[PDB]
Amino acid sequence: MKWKELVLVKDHPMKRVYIEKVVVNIGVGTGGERLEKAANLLRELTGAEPSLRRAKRSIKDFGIRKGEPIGVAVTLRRDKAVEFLMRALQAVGNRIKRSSFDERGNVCFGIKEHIMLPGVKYDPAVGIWGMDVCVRLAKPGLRVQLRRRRRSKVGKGQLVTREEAVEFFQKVLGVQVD
RNA sequence: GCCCCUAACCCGGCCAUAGGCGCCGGUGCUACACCCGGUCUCAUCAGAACCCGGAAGUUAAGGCCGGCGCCGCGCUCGGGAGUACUGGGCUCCGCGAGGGCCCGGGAAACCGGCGUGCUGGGAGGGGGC
Repeated sequence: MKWKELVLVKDHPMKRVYIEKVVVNIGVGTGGERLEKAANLLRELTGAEPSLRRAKRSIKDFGIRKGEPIGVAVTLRRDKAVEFLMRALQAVGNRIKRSSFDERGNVCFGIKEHIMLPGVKYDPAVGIWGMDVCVRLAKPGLRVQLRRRRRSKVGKGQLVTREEAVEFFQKVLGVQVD
């Protein structure tokens, strides 16, 4: 059950649906050392180097200025995504609300604290952290909207829909969708 | 080499008749793609992108072509209209602000109709010198 064989194939070879990428985010308020603990958690949780996310504006009521890092997110692809996604689903219990699916084939669910994930330990040093896990599904041909030269729009029939997203999570990932 | 003809590709000019939304078809030897990988050059949180090496799969998408509808847009077309406005003249009217006549120019909105990219160079392909 690896990334290359996790594919929902319909009656056309090029209309297959796969996990394009999985993005894990942690929104911490201000601190660097507080961020540093969250940055260390993501590196050891996912095995991938997380990137600091800087504030887009200066919000006085949150005590954040534009340009300082207030976020740590890492995007996961191919096999690191599938491996971590399986753990994340277990921490929730193979349950995802139906309303959590968007019309364009994105699924995001939250993790209130990271201990429910298998393979992690309650540590009084890192503390307790929440997580946002977003999964993107894509049919082949998404490069048409992302390449540098001759960028254009992908046809409507080649885009992942909400119904194809729920089916992928149920039929391929074996997840209870409610 | 040379001349002529000629799809999709490359470099352009004008920059919507070229744009936008929806629907229905065509195209795949080659060309364009989607596509397959990340040893090497290069790259990032991330081989997603960029870059490199390829050729199993596919015309589902992009590109290009044809048709229909609506919006937007365009037109040296009809009306609007010789209307609005206006250069020159006046012992012409009006209490007056202003109007009128003669000679010379002359719109716009809008309504209807038509249109919905045109074109330069090159590669490739065909024919001859």
